[PDB]
Amino acid sequence: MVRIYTLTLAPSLDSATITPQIYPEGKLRCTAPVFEPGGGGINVARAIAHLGGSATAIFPAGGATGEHLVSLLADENVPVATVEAKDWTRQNLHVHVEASGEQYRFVMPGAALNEDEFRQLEEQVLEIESGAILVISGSLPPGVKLEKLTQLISAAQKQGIRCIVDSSGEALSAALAIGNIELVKPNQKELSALVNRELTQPDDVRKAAQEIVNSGKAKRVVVSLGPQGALGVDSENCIQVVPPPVKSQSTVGAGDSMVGAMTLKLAENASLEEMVRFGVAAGSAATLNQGTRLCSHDDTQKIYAYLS
Amino acid sequence: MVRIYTLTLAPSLDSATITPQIYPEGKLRCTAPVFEPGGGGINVARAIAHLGGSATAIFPAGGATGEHLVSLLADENVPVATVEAKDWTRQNLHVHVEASGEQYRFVMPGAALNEDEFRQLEEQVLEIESGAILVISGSLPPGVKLEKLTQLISAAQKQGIRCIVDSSGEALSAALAIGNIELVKPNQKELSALVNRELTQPDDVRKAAQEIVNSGKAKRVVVSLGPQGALGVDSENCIQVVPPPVKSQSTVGAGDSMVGAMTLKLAENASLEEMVRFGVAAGSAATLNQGTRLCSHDDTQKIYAYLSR
Amino acid sequence: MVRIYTLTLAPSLDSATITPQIYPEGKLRCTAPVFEPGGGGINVARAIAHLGGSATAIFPAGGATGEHLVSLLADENVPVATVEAKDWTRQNLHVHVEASGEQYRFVMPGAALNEDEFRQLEEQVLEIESGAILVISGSLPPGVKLEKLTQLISAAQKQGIRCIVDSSGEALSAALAIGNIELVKPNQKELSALVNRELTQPDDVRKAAQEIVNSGKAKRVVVSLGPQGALGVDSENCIQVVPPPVKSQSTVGAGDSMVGAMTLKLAENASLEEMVRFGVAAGSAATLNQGTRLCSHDDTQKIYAYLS
Amino acid sequence: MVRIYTLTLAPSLDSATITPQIYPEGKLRCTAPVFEPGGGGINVARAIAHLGGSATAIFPAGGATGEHLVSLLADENVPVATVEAKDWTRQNLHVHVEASGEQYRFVMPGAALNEDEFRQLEEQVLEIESGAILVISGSLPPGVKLEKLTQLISAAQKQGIRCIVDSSGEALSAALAIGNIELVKPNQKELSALVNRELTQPDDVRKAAQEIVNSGKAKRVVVSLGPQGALGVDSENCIQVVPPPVKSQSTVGAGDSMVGAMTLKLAENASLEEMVRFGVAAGSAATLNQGTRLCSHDDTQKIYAYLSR
Ligand SMILES: Nc1ncnc2c1ncn2[C@@H]1O[C@H](COP(=O)(O)OP(=O)(O)OP(=O)(O)O)[C@@H](O)[C@H]1O
Ligand SMILES: Nc1ncnc2c1ncn2[C@@H]1O[C@H](COP(=O)(O)OP(=O)(O)OP(=O)(O)O)[C@@H](O)[C@H]1O
Ligand SMILES: Nc1ncnc2c1ncn2[C@@H]1O[C@H](COP(=O)(O)OP(=O)(O)OP(=O)(O)O)[C@@H](O)[C@H]1O
Ligand SMILES: Nc1ncnc2c1ncn2[C@@H]1O[C@H](COP(=O)(O)OP(=O)(O)OP(=O)(O)O)[C@@H](O)[C@H]1O
Ligand SMILES: Nc1ncnc2c1ncn2[C@@H]1O[C@H](COP(=O)(O)OP(=O)(O)OP(=O)(O)O)[C@@H](O)[C@H]1O
Ligand SMILES: Nc1ncnc2c1ncn2[C@@H]1O[C@H](COP(=O)(O)OP(=O)(O)OP(=O)(O)O)[C@@H](O)[C@H]1O
Ligand SMILES: Nc1ncnc2c1ncn2[C@@H]1O[C@H](COP(=O)(O)OP(=O)(O)OP(=O)(O)O)[C@@H](O)[C@H]1O
Ligand SMILES: Nc1ncnc2c1ncn2[C@@H]1O[C@H](COP(=O)(O)OP(=O)(O)OP(=O)(O)O)[C@@H](O)[C@H]1O
Ligand SMILES: [Cs+]
Ligand SMILES: [Cs+]
Ligand SMILES: [Cs+]
Ligand SMILES: [Cs+]
Ligand SMILES: [Mg+2]
Ligand SMILES: [Mg+2]
Ligand SMILES: [Mg+2]
Ligand SMILES: [Mg+2]
Ligand SMILES: [Mg+2]
Ligand SMILES: [Mg+2]
Ligand SMILES: [Mg+2]
Ligand SMILES: [Mg+2]
Repeated sequence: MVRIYTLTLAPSLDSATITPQIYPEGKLRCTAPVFEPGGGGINVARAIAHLGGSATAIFPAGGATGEHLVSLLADENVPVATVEAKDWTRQNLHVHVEASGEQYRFVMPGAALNEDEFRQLEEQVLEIESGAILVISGSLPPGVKLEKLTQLISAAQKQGIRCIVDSSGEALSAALAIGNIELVKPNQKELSALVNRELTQPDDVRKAAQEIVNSGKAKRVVVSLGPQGALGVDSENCIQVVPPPVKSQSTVGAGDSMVGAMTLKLAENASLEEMVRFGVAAGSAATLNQGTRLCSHDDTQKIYAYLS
Repeated sequence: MVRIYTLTLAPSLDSATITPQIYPEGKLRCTAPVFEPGGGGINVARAIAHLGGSATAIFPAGGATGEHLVSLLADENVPVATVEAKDWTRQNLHVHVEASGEQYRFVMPGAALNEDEFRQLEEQVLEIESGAILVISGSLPPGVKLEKLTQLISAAQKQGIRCIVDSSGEALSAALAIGNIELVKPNQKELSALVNRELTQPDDVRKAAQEIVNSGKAKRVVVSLGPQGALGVDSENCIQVVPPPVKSQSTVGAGDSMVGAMTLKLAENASLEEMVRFGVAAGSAATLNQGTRLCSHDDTQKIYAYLSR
Repeated sequence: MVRIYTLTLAPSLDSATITPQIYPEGKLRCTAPVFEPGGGGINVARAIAHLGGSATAIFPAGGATGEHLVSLLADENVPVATVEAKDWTRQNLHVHVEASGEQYRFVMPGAALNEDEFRQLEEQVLEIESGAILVISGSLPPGVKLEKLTQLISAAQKQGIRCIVDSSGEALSAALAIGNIELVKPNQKELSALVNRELTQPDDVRKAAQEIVNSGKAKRVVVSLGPQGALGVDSENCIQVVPPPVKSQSTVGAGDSMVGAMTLKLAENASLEEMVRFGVAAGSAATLNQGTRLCSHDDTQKIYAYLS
Repeated sequence: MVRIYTLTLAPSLDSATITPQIYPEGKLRCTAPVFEPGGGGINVARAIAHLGGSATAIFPAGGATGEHLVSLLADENVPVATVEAKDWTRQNLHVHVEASGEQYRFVMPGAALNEDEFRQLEEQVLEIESGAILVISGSLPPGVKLEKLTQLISAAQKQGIRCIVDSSGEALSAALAIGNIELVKPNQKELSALVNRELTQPDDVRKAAQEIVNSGKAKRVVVSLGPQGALGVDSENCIQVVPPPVKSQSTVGAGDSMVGAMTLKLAENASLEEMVRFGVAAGSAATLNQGTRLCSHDDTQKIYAYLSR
């Protein structure tokens, strides 16, 4: 099986804390936080480890927070390839409210990258051998021009690196600008922004996904639909996969779990149907767990057997 | 096509109001409320009218609020058959918050019913002709023992009335104890309570629905699954229908819209597939509208054509 | 001691209910409500009963909800004088959320009054003997022109009825338009709207209250200041009374409790200082109780002894 | 006038961000944060600068966040004396919600301190000259036994350093076990915990404060009462000062502003009355500003002149 790498230009060291109630104005006293790795490509690599594969996370790390992020990944046996950055690795906050069981997630931008740190990141990307898979996932941090992202993807593709993209906004449009992306996973809002129109008719999501494939921007578009599962589109096929009717506990990590699973199937040269089913299995398996926990192998396997 | 009736033991006159912000402790200044008909069977009858059918809503009404409830339905050209009750028709509250666009729904019990009044409602039901359809939908109000609900449904079936049930808790178990219910529509929570186990495995919902059909409790069970659509089960068939991937504006009225649609299909002697498809079409069409608005005919048709393509 | 009456043109039959959590979109299942009398003058009369006095509540009542409102007051031994109205007595909602201990209060307008029902209400007001006290408190319902309120107050004053006013907005301005009001109790926001300017300097509240007295609109202005107590102003005196440093549990009914207490002191021809102190004692005593419960005699007495 | 120092065992580099709405489950997109100095003693020193005085903030700083904390204070011309700590300076989060204008404050513990680092902080404190003032303010970080806080304050007093304490829980009890504290500023909750009883009667707060003075634990106790101002107690005097009736915009920084003000008055050997008046003036001036902004000189002066009229 081909090697798998992920790229996260905006990683984070996330804090998970607990407080008894939520209300404005006053000080909410929060428990000592539990630190967890954060960022699109980093979580894709973690999900892949859970599913029994291996993926190397490429990312910039800065300061004590960056060192702790790398430390956490080592304890999870997730291989990494890091670039030391000047700006310190930023922190997002996950707050669990005990009285209500609700969770609040505050997502701020990643640390800045200068031109030289991005150059070093691109250097690590181009050390990846031909045929191997690269998952570019997450937001675009300050300090990086959009064209630099497109140029990185072009350079990767020129030497046979197979690129998978999961992002949003201008970053997503830019990653698809040159085209020939192997797989892209917009959710519904992300798809709507990408094709720049509202998707209000029953057939709109399918047609918008097909329009992306037909343009040559992506060979495979998997539109993820939250509890409705996903719609996968090829030049030859359109497949909708709906999760089993089991209550979601928490949706955190659903997208990254789905992406890790589909990446593994892509690495196996699986059918589109098998890929999307395994993606829905993993994304929905992720929901079965409280808080930030990612998909487990056993839950994904069980849901996949049901979908099959 | 047969006549359709609905029964709502706990109707309400609902107030819908607007306020700029929501926070505790202080007085939230709310706009003069707009009043709307409330209650399971009442809303099923309203959805049926939106879909071009006709259904008579049977319910207790009391006091000035009850009079207004009745007046509102006449304005909507929904036929009613009412029993005057001693306890005044109760009110639920729907609050739209301007700053967030969020809606809050405070659902309180229906007015009390005494034994005489329930017997009067029973009398109305038994005036329904054989072969007609009766949809019993909504909560059980104070004053009514569960054994009386069982007796009403049993009495109604004795003379060829085809009963459809949508309820929850002990009222749903009581309504199904008789058996031979034409159709029951539990959502996932209601199904879990009905079979008294958590449904945590992928096939649990289907197996639970089949268990109800196989035991003889219901001829058809449609488990509605929110954005996932519905799973319909017969002695012969099992199907899941998922709605198209369109954004839900508001979920209020989804269940009652779905039940109204399935009831119309049942009246037409439709297949299980056609019935569940029309049900999901109507339920999901309801979601396309803001606030409490029920499914519209055109939106339901558009989704159904898609599901039928 | 002189007789005391209250007038409530917009009464309500309030529902108090409990639900385990609060969140939007879904159905919040609420317990069978406990019904309680509502409306400014009605609650002033209830507070007066708690403090050991007697006040007759004048108000319109309509439908089964109106009958239950009258029924509740009878069980509280609060004497009433009612006018049967066509429009049914409206309902406000008090929601207690079990998980957080928070309470949410949704206040909607009162029922409409037609010209003839208002005429009957005015008739009951003018049956009040000279020297007796009338507390006009609460919002103005639909169907009643502002001038009708001012004309009612004028007619009352012409036959020696001593008027106390607690209201807001255009209704408050109108009640003060003719002047010679015995006592008015705006809170800070209400004062600001009345004098039509923002009160941002340390001395502004005092000066605004004094400006009302000096204009002849009111003989006594007591500006209530929430946890800061109240500032009472006369032609000869300015007195600030601050409550004791005890935690407030719920603020519901604080204003009406204060008004009932000050009304009783006014009926006793008490000093301004004694009046304001007893008002703060009752308002703050009200806060000591959870939910909607009004001031108790024993708590008010205890706080009054402290203030003295 | 004597030199003023502050000690913050649990400093922070706080992030202030903005988001349009607050709701659970979904990702809330927050703006790139503005960083601000955090911590009790640190904020006391900042308020002192706003009021025209000078105070040296002593604290542990670690990692890049600690470097930024130090850099921010230098930009504000607040003198510091720091100990480099192994554990990186922690971050609290202040979230402004645009739709409601509300602010949410998530307060997490400070970075850990080992025994060596605390001894280094102790060394800094004992370099303070006799007769100077030290304000110990804020929470106790992980890694520090309560007996070490008691020892530091005892050691500091042994050589004429005048200690002012603002803290909570066991750290406050520990800080007062020594006795002869120049000034303590509990709020109502902190006072209740300190004397270990609910303060439910009108005179309970005054009696509790007097009990602390009379036992010798503190020379002055100022119980701060939020919008009700403060009650100040001496062996000789007892006074309550209530702020003017002006609307509070935001309460963040009220306590630290009040402590900074009272500290400056203590340095000037002011009367209890003048000290508490200036304290309430500064605390209430702080409330006049949005978000985290501390008291300003002019607003504090205006309120103080009013209180002094
Ligand atoms: N359970 C609650 N629900 C809603 N608001 C609350 C709640 N608890 C506190 N608040 C709000 O927070 C403000 C202050 O709360 P609190 O008593 O915790 O003081 P604080 O300043 O946050 O903390 P501290 O005791 O450390 O000084 C109150 O004025 C109130 O507005
Ligand atoms: N409420 C849910 N119930 C069941 N499965 C879910 C639910 N939400 C997400 N999933 C599963 O997770 C997959 C991906 O989630 P989703 O479509 O929300 O993508 P996403 O918005 O990119 O995720 P994320 O917010 O984590 O980045 C879905 O296709 C589905 O399989
Ligand atoms: N916009 C708001 N956001 C959060 N809390 C608020 C807001 N407005 C008011 N509150 C809370 O409600 C309490 C009272 O608010 P408000 O000024 O509206 O007084 P009120 O008693 O509700 O109304 P009224 O002016 O009729 O007396 C405040 O002390 C505050 O805690
Ligand atoms: N979020 C949604 N998106 C799309 N369709 C929906 C959504 N929620 C409900 N529906 C549609 O409405 C039908 C019924 O809704 P649901 O399964 O939630 O039943 P319910 O809980 O009984 O409704 P209710 O709460 O109104 O009584 C669904 O099967 C589906 O067709
Ligand atoms: N504890 C909660 N916190 C936040 N939101 C919730 C919570 N519980 C339910 N909701 C919201 O309410 C919606 C539906 O909740 P629920 O399962 O109670 O169904 P319902 O339509 O309100 O009632 P029913 O079971 O009678 O059909 C959910 O989609 C969710 O958005
Ligand atoms: N948080 C509080 N703590 C202590 N006492 C209070 C508090 N709030 C109100 N009071 C007491 O109640 C009196 C009146 O309350 P307030 O100034 O809020 O008037 P109000 O806004 O007209 O009341 P309401 O909202 O009930 O109509 C105050 O003067 C004070 O004595
Ligand atoms: N404006 C809102 N009000 C209340 N709840 C919301 C709101 N927006 C989103 N939610 C809740 O958060 C969940 C996800 O919202 P959203 O569309 O932002 O997806 P997301 O996972 O947070 O972000 P993303 O697009 O990056 O995947 C929704 O299912 C809904 O329950
Ligand atoms: N809502 C308010 N209105 C007016 N002044 C206030 C208000 N809150 C606080 N203050 C002023 O600030 C001083 C200190 O505030 P407080 O009594 O709340 O102390 P604290 O709880 O220790 O503050 P903090 O939460 O910041 O640590 C008060 O004595 C008072 O002067
Ligand atoms: Cs999860
Ligand atoms: Cs709707
Ligand atoms: Cs109360
Ligand atoms: Cs502030
Ligand atoms: Mg995603
Ligand atoms: Mg998402
Ligand atoms: Mg339902
Ligand atoms: Mg539902
Ligand atoms: Mg008031
Ligand atoms: Mg008020
Ligand atoms: Mg404090
Ligand atoms: Mg405080």
